Amino acid sequence: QEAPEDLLERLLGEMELELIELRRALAQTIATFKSTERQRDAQQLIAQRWYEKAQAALDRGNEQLAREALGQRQSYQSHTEALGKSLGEQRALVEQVRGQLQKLERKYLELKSQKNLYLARLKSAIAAQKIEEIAGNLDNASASSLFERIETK
Amino acid sequence: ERKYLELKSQKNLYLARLKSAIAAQKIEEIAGNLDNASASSLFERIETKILELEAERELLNPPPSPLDKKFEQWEEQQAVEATLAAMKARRS
Amino acid sequence: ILELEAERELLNPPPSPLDKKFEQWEEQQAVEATLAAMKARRS
Amino acid sequence: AALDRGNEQLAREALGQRQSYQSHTEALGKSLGEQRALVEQVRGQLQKL
Amino acid sequence: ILELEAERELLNPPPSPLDKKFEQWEEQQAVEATLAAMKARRS
Ligand SMILES: Nc1ncnc2c1ncn2[C@@H]1O[C@H](COP(=O)(O)OP(=O)(O)O)[C@@H](O)[C@H]1O
Ligand SMILES: Nc1ncnc2c1ncn2[C@@H]1O[C@H](COP(=O)(O)OP(=O)(O)O)[C@@H](O)[C@H]1O
Repeated sequence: QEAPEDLLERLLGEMELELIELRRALAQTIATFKSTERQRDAQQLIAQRWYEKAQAALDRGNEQLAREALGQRQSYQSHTEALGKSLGEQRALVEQVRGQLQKLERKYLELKSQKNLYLARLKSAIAAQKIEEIAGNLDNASASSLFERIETK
Repeated sequence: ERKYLELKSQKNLYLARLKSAIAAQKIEEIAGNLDNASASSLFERIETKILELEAERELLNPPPSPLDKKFEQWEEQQAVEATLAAMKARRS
Repeated sequence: ILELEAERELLNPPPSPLDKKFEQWEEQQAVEATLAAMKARRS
Repeated sequence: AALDRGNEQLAREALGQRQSYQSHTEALGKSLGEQRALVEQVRGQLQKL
Repeated sequence: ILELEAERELLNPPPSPLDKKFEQWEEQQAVEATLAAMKARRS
């Protein structure tokens, strides 16, 4: 149990620090995301080189040898598909994440737009009671007010 | 070994999503509402406190009576017309 | 992950199907109303 | 100028693009309306006080 | 290297496909408008 107003600043103090930490990691997933993106492209090219051998595999006029290379690439081909699909799901998966962050930050600012506004009104009334309470009256007639206290004396 | 790498490809991916929602609950839970109307949210807590003193000050000093303001403004209106009588008096 | 996913949703009710339906339709009416501006300004 | 090309299709995207801002414009435009008279009440207190 | 690459991008949203598309088209219209100046000044 603390002052409701004072904890607000501390609350918003940790508010942004936690928010930024998220922003740091979001790029982290994207970086590795492209890392595999390149990785897939590397393997298919290797198949293309294997395919390039296949294209010239018959330059000798022999169809037999081409068979081994065509069977050789297939191991990669399945690996190509295996990894190719893997990034497909992640593609829209992160995109959903971005909507959260952009949507979320816009919310924060609207809060701060009022953060100080309430405080001023708080001080506006804090004095207001303080002023007139101290200035309750000058002719109280009961000696409770400071002025009448002197008057009776 | 080929198996191991596929694991790491997702190792960090789950962590980011974990942090993605960890804040998400943290943010909106802290930002549950601004007009809660129940004093549970931090904003409304302040709102009620503002009004708490508002009437507190009013009790310490009775405000003008409707008749008092009504005669006061009417007295001004009579003053307005009386000044308006001066308007006619000085102009004509 | 899913544990908190719905946890957050409960703390804040999501848009009603009618709300989004009118919201997008209102945009569509705005689209057509802006489309009326399209015709209004072009012709 | 979206129709300067004579194409009405492209103008549609831009007209749909702004609407996001348009609601944001109204969202913030109203926000300051209440505060406008809200502070004014405050000033009367201070000068009166 | 890639870690910061996207880090910078998030801190500043890049151009929208429509923005670049209108931007280049606006240039193309400027190109044609300048091309209109080409015809205007040459003929
Ligand atoms: N218009 C007025 N003319 C003369 N006295 C007034 C007037 N209004 C209030 N008072 C006096 O102010 C007093 C109230 O002052 P306060 O100290 O707040 O309460 P208390 O009188 O119980 O000490 C009343 O007792 C009353 O006699
Ligand atoms: N659209 C709305 N307009 C006004 N008040 C709302 C709206 N949505 C929610 N609220 C208020 O927010 C409160 C819920 O805030 P919360 O603190 O999470 O629960 P509780 O009200 O039990 O404290 C509700 O009591 C309700 O009055």
